[PDB]
Amino acid sequence: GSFVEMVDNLRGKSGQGYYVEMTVGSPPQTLNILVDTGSSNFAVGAAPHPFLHRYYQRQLSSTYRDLRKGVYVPYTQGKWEGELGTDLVSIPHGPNVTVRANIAAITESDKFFINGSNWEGILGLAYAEIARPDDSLEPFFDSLVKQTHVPNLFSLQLCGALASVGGSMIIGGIDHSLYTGSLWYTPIRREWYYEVIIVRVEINGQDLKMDCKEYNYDKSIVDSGTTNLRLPKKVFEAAVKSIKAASSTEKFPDGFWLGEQLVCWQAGTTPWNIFPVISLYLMGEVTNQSFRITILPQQYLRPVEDVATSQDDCYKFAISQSSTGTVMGAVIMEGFYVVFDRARKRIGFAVSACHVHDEFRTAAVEGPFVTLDMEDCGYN
Ligand SMILES: C[C@@]1(c2cc(CNC3(C(F)(F)F)CC3)c(F)cc2F)CCSC(N)=N1
Repeated sequence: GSFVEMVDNLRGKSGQGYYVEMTVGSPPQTLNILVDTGSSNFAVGAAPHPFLHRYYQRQLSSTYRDLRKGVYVPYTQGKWEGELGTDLVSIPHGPNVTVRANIAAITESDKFFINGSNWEGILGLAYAEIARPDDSLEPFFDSLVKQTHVPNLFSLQLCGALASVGGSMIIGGIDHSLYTGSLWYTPIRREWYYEVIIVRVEINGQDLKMDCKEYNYDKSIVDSGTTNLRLPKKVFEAAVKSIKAASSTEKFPDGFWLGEQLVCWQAGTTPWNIFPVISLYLMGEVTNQSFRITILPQQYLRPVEDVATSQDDCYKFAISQSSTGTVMGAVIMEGFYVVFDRARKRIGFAVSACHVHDEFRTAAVEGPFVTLDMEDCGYN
């Protein structure tokens, strides 16, 4: 209901992610840690990489235990390698508890840390099934719940605005001051990523009319560690086609839609109203029942601040194609208060009390709707 100590416990800079302060070891070493619902390892810089403000110094911790096992973790765009151990962990602006958790001490990386960012590790909040090297490495939140009385759920309010960003991570509950209206829940299809099922997509109220299975090819997930709304290729093609149409009073280079060039307007003259809203219908809690979440151009047209060769307002098209399914990143989550109700295997959405909107349109969460054959939307 109300967890005042945890409100506003997230920080970041635009495009560089949201982080929470944590301590690791005895005595406690403070580190800023990126909050990532799209992975399941707790991995921290443990060596003086030049990009890092600080790093985990295992030699200073009396409660450090070595698992004597390494882990090599490649991504599409980078990689880290580290040494597994366990140690005492806490969240200063979180529950008043200390737990023994797995920690991967990162000892080598490439294109992982960000030059100029203020975080030096990652907190993977997803499930053991996708932990590296395998699912016997218990994720942080699983340890937290097993070792304490913290309820098995957490919620994220990501507020957006290099400008500073902020938000809240409520550990073990929900703060009803962070949202308006009602929460609506969609089932977690499988506990690996936070996988959900999209059953309908509308641009400005007009249905895309695809076989809904396409929306979830090969999965759809909710991911605080991804900035864009990523869409499967076939779906991205139809969504762009329809967004181009709704916004055809102005024209834009093909490269802009492909995220290959920015687009700029005179400071203060961005044509929000020429861009359509985007609605995702999600599978609901009941047979044949769905609800819809709606986002604005304010969410999927993102300011790019660090353009030294321009003085105008420049923006990046932040919807993009994927070959790993739909990814509801920050473009989606910044419109909503999102509740990761692990105990009940469901994800709640409500309109965020802090989301960015204008005088004509606001983000919305609405239901119930009648949607048939929603089980056919899932990819097997
Ligand atoms: C672990 C990973 C990851 C995320 C970020 C966070 N990416 C950001 C974001 F959080 F803002 F999205 C900084 C740009 C990294 F920095 C490094 C990673 F390996 C892999 C890529 S997608 C994901 N959910 N998690």
